[PDB]
Amino acid sequence: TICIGYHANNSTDTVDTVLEKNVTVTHSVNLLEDSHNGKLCRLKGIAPLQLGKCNIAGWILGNPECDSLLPASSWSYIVETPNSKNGICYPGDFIDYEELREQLSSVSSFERFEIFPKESSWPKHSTTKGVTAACSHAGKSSFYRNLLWLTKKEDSYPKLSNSYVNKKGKEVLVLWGVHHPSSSKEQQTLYQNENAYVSVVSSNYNRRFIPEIAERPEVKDQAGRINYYWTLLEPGDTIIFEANGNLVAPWYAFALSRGFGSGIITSNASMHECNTKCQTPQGAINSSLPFQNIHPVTIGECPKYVKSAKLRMVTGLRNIPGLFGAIAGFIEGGWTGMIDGWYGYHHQNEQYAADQKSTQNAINGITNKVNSVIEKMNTQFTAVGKEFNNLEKRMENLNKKVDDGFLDIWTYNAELLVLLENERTLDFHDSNVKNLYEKVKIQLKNNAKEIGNGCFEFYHKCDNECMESVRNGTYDYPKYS
Amino acid sequence: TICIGYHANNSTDTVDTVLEKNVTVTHSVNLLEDSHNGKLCRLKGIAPLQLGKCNIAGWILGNPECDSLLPASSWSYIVETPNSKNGICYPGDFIDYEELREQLSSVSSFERFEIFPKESSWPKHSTTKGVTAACSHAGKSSFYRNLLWLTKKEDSYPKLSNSYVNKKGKEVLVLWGVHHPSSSKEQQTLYQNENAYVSVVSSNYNRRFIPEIAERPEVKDQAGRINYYWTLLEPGDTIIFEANGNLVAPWYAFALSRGFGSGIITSNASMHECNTKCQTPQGAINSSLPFQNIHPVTIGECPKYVKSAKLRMVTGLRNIPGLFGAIAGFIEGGWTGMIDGWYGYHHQNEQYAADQKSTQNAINGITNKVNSVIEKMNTQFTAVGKEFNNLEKRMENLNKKVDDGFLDIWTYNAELLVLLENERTLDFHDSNVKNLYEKVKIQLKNNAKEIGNGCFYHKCDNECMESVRYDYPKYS
Amino acid sequence: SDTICIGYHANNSTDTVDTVLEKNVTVTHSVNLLEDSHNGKLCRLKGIAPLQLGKCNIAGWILGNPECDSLLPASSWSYIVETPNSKNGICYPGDFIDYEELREQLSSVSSFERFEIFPKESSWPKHSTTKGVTAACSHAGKSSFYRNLLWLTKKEDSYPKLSNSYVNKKGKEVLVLWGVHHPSSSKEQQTLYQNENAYVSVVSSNYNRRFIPEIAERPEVKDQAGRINYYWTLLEPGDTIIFEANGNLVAPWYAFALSRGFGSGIITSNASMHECNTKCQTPQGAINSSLPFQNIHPVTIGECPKYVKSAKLRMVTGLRNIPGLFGAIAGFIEGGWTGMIDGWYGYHHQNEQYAADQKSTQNAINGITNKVNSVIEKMNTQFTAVGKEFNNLEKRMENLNKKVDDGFLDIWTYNAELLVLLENERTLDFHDSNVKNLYEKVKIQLKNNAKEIGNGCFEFYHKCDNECMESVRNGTY
Ligand SMILES: *[C@@H]1O[C@H](CO)[C@@H](O[C@@H]2O[C@H](CO)[C@@H](O[C@@H]3O[C@H](CO)[C@@H](O)[C@H](O[C@H]4O[C@H](CO)[C@@H](O)[C@H](O)[C@@H]4O)[C@@H]3O)[C@H](O)[C@H]2NC(C)=O)[C@H](O)[C@H]1NC(C)=O
Ligand SMILES: *[C@@H]1O[C@H](CO)[C@@H](O)[C@H](O)[C@H]1NC(C)=O
Ligand SMILES: *[C@@H]1O[C@H](CO)[C@@H](O)[C@H](O)[C@H]1NC(C)=O
Ligand SMILES: *[C@@H]1O[C@H](CO)[C@@H](O)[C@H](O)[C@H]1NC(C)=O
Ligand SMILES: *[C@@H]1O[C@H](CO)[C@@H](O)[C@H](O)[C@H]1NC(C)=O
Ligand SMILES: *[C@@H]1O[C@H](CO)[C@@H](O)[C@H](O)[C@H]1NC(C)=O
Ligand SMILES: *[C@@H]1O[C@H](CO)[C@@H](O)[C@H](O)[C@H]1NC(C)=O
Ligand SMILES: *[C@@H]1O[C@H](CO)[C@@H](O)[C@H](O)[C@H]1NC(C)=O
Ligand SMILES: *[C@@H]1O[C@H](CO)[C@@H](O)[C@H](O)[C@H]1NC(C)=O
Ligand SMILES: *[C@@H]1O[C@H](CO)[C@@H](O)[C@H](O)[C@H]1NC(C)=O
Ligand SMILES: *[C@@H]1O[C@H](CO)[C@@H](O)[C@H](O)[C@H]1NC(C)=O
Ligand SMILES: [K+]
Ligand code: NA
Repeated sequence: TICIGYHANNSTDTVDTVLEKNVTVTHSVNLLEDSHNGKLCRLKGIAPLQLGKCNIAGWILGNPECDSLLPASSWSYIVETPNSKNGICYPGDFIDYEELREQLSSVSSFERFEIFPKESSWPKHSTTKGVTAACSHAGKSSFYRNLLWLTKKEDSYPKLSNSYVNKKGKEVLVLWGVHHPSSSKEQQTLYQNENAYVSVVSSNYNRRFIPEIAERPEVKDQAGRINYYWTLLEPGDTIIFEANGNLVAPWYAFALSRGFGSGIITSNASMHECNTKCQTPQGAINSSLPFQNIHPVTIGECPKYVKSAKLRMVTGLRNIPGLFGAIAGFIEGGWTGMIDGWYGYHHQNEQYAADQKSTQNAINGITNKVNSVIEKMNTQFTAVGKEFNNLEKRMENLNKKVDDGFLDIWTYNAELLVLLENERTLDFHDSNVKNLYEKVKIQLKNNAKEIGNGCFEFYHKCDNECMESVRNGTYDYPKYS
Repeated sequence: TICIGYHANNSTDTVDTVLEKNVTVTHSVNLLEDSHNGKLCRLKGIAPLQLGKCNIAGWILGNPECDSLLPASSWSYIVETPNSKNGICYPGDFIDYEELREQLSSVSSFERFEIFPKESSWPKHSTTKGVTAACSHAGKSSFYRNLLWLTKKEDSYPKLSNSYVNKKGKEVLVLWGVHHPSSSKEQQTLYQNENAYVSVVSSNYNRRFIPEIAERPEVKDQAGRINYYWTLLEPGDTIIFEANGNLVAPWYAFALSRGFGSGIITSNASMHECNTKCQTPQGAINSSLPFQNIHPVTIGECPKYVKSAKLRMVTGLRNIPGLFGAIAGFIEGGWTGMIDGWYGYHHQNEQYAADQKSTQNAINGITNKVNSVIEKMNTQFTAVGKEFNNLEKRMENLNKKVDDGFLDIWTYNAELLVLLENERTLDFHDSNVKNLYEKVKIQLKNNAKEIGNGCFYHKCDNECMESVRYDYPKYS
Repeated sequence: SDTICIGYHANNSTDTVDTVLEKNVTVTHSVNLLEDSHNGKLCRLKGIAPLQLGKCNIAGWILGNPECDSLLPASSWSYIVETPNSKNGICYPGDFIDYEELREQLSSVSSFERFEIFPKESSWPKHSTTKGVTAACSHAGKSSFYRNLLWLTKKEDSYPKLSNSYVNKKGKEVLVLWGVHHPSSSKEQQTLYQNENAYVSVVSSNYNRRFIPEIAERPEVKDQAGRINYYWTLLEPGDTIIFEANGNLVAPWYAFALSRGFGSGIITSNASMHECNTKCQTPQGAINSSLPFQNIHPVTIGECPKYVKSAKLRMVTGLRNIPGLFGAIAGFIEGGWTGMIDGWYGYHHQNEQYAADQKSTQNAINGITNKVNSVIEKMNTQFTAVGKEFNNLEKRMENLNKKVDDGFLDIWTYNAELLVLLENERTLDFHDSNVKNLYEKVKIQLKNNAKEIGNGCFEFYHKCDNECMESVRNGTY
């Protein structure tokens, strides 16, 4: 008596299918990465720039609270934290701030340099009194490290004129401010001239600022305001500053080097000496799976983020220790006793064997099925959040509509692919067992009684020799009938 | 003679499959909601705010045509109509109007309050002559209810300085205007001083305005212009207004409560005393279907909008009153006489029965298949159109490219899924019938003749026919 | 020794497709879904030629930059072509305010009429109209200027308050351009416009802007320390625009009455114009295809297949070519019959004296015809989709626009490549099914009268001639 049957094991792997959920299967692959090291890591060997208690504004202006960032020159990405609260210390408006954050997100390294050396650039103006209790440091009134708040020298503020020629071979980021006093008494005290102007021109930047005197609510005990400005000076170009008051002059500028794959993320994780190909605000990922459910914000080469809790793909068959009627059908159960293949035979004679041809073709096909569908899935490169000022609610909502829309498409695509192809993987195995069985019934013909549960009760007695004949596809029906 | 066959009924339900269109099937479910009550309803018990003939500007400024909106304090969504034509009655520019619309789209309730009480805040200026024929009410010249057009008092306009401290614990929306007269005679008549300014400053707002005198084409017979401005004053912050002319001063402001799920829609439907979980400009939807084709604009929890006319999913089989060769194959037709199941047996002996095991496993799987794909579809929360001014065409087109891209993908996903899985569901039934038949062929073996159309050498009564549903040797 | 056999088609095809279980599967018949061929040329759309800006860009064309004189008599087009040499824009340095928006507005203009809105010869009697030239806009070795603007200057040391209005009686929206000049010095301001403090005012019923010229020492661009800010507005039909100035006005000279169409746009291409008509135009060349997908270029004009990032989308229709789930094809029926030319599934007889089965074969064609059609319909054609432009303070919006384009393209490429992978398996299964059903159809007829070898052949236990073979194939046995 020869029987035909399929594999069973001690596996608890569950997948879901179109017709049935919580289907226990013999073998499966996880497609969804849910593990991370909970740390900030280097990316391709380059550590990120950690702004800590500072935000982008405080770093680029040189807020005294951020002095430890002053020597930073190259990074792989930028990390803000939940306590990145130090930006502008003196009240005002940072014009096109979010655009500057976008500019700095593709900066891989920069050279901070003294664009107008303090001790020699301003002989006719005071360079020593531009400090405020709003930018305190070490118990004293102080000021930004990258700006120089010029004031009158000996009751005079002559027309100032200073130029810089960009000989760096790179774009130079130039920052300045215009100070808006709270009274004309303050205007006279700081700059002498009551009717001031500031002009900033380059070959592609051209703005004139007229300071406004006004009574304002005090912010950090300050009724004045500084508006902060920035521009990118192209290589070879000149930028010209002219003023008779109220100029918060550039002191340090940045020659920028552009790179690929950087971005600004907000994380509470701590920096460790790890190296990763993929970084999230939650931690680093080490995986080749096509999907992750850890965070939508990613730095590097990452799996696509999806809103799923499980994405298990069946590769083996139903674990029983059907569209084609064999598995869980007329062959009621599986054989844990057969460990060496997915499909096989069981011989019971006087004197368990798995079929290698059918099992190796199934193994080949399922491997191509897993590989071919993961291939259609593409690596997620750097994708981060974006910031918008309080008059850009429509754009902010448009950006959120775009990100949520794609995330819903990819989550639907992923969950539905697995659900529908899991059911086709079980039908594939059921088909393989039904084809192996029928190939044995066309080989024995009249020489055996079909019991109907995958077994052929032999009428004659042939020992092991002809039993391998049945399996090998070399069984001689005439000799025994 | 015992036969194996499948169910048929008087159903005309049609589906489309990958290999054949217009396939009549025994049972199906519609996945596409196309019905609505044609009314505006409450959402979670809260009525919408109906602006009627007014648009957002006329309402929030207090255009005299909108007096009936003045007491409105809480709403679930905002309805403009095709006749929402009353906005600014005196001509000019409403600066960052579309942004204000976006801001108000997330307001669930507000408190309208007098930020500068008219009779006590302006002792040195006139509060009684700032009316215009462009904002007529009751046959007389009038003005906005939330603005106060100050003018000179006794031939002088002293420098004015007024401040408001937000003690409301909420953002306060403050609106004001700057008037730009058409001539210097008009400037002197209204404000005396020829060179005027308006300054409005807070802790995070800081703007100064110089009125501009120019000859302009008349709009509503007005050659002057008013620029309307707004800002959100944070809790605890102070806003200071300073001017020596041309100030349309704030009179009423709004303490705002933010909420989730609101929006502004344009509808011609009328309000009724219904409550709904889902509202569109055409009418409210009461459905659990994953899709609708009624409107892309939705308020609440709604089915996903798709551009399809039909999304019917086959649950039963082909209606005959195959991949596996049985249904519409060697079993050429179905049995209307069998009413109690999808697959069953028919006996003709000397002395119709549905199989419960095979039919209930088909029902269990088909139920899971419909439920499993409807879960993959997630409810649509509030999604409404947006507005852009005439220098934001690129942004407007980008918004339209985004909205169109998503709808083309979803319409494709839904239409293709139903098309492919319909063929797949009918194959499932063909497999169940071919598996039912083969289970019988191996039980009867040589004791019966297989006619080959799904259909006894001995004479076997009713008792033994249920045996199969069979001790072959015992009754051989 | 009389045998009917059941088989399937074979031919000499090298057509190859990919399947979810196997790659490089050679099939008998397949259809390409992916247009990769174009003519390499720019062509008319609906018989209307594009506007080739050539060495000029939108700014230089619309202002009338003298390098662009040859575009002046162009009145209608089907789309606008910039080239990689489209570098002539503003010739006098300055800022073209809201330029990208203006490009976006012209993308929808099908034709326009250029006309003297303020005729030079008669609109400015109290001002000079002949001295507003510069070496920055050189023409023919001489100082010249934009063809559509007029640089008004002082007349005999008098530049009086100027005021001119235009009432749009054209029935279409009118595009009006002007400039405001910002001189380098206080002397330049007096030398050109006399009055020290000047202003420009431009008001319509929906437009109200004022300009105050700013004098500042500036780096020279094209030998000019001054700057001009260029401006534009659309005057609605019946609306009136009014210019008032006391200097610094670069006045509108020619304006444009626009006709809006559908489906135009601006593309960058380096292909040459050729005398051809096309429903579909891309920067690389024109497409003539009914296929649903193309991989030529994402920019298109007209009605085009949808762009995907794919190198091959071939969809099997015929059979596995051998000269499955169901066990017949490449199963117990091991190989195919090149000798059965007129059908997908048929019979072979060995009598004493190949045949296609019409019924099962013509049903499989109808099914396969319907599958490929049903899939092509779900795909919709690409209407005009073009790139957008953004100035240097719109980097976030530029990226957001790219995240959108990149997002959709990835999704449609995934959709097309997964649809063909998965449905190619289903089609091969379908063919293994049709063969098996036919082979079991024959088996149930013969029952006891024939021995089943198991390779699709039935050796009939009686004698069976050409008449009895037709019985088996006809089903009349
Ligand atoms: C748009 O279409 C035109 C049409 O052909 C196309 O033109 C090509 O331009 C390139 C570059 O401008 C040409 O290139 C050269 O070929 C000559 C021989 O004719 C060489 O001598 C040149 O070499 C010199 O210069 C280099 C730069 O310094 C040096 O590195 C080099 O050692 C040489 O000194 C140069 O290779 C080319 O001839 C034409 N034509 C063709 C058919 O290529 C243009 O490129 C297209 N534009 C775009 C943006 O695609
Ligand atoms: C489960 O199977 C693995 C591999 O056969 C074996 O190493 C392990 O001991 C088994 N455990 C149990 C509890 O059966
Ligand atoms: C799923 O099946 C497992 C067997 O692997 C069982 O232990 C578990 O309770 C089941 N859970 C559900 C939710 O069906
Ligand atoms: C971030 O980590 C620090 C370290 O303990 C802790 O003070 C803070 O609560 C954390 N914040 C969040 C949001 O996890
Ligand atoms: C990532 O995981 C693999 C899994 O075996 C491991 O071999 C490899 O060392 C891991 N990489 C890092 C950087 O830890
Ligand atoms: C069709 O059959 C259903 C069975 O539920 C019955 O209710 C209905 O009345 C029938 N149609 C007609 C026209 O009688
Ligand atoms: C669908 O079939 C019915 C009858 O089978 C027919 O009356 C109807 O016209 C068909 N539908 C279409 C759109 O042709
Ligand atoms: C709404 O639908 C529910 C079921 O979801 C139904 O019970 C109820 O009658 C319907 N009511 C209205 C007003 O449509
Ligand atoms: C197959 O034979 C036909 C018959 O002439 C021929 O036209 C065709 O080119 C051949 N196949 C290939 C790939 O050339
Ligand atoms: C694919 O199969 C063809 C036969 O049709 C063969 O010539 C070729 O080398 C194979 N491999 C490819 C195309 O990479
Ligand atoms: C497009 O291709 C068809 C197919 O040969 C051809 O007949 C037609 O002339 C072509 N049309 C153009 C405009 O090239
Ligand atoms: K800002
Ligand atoms: Na506006």
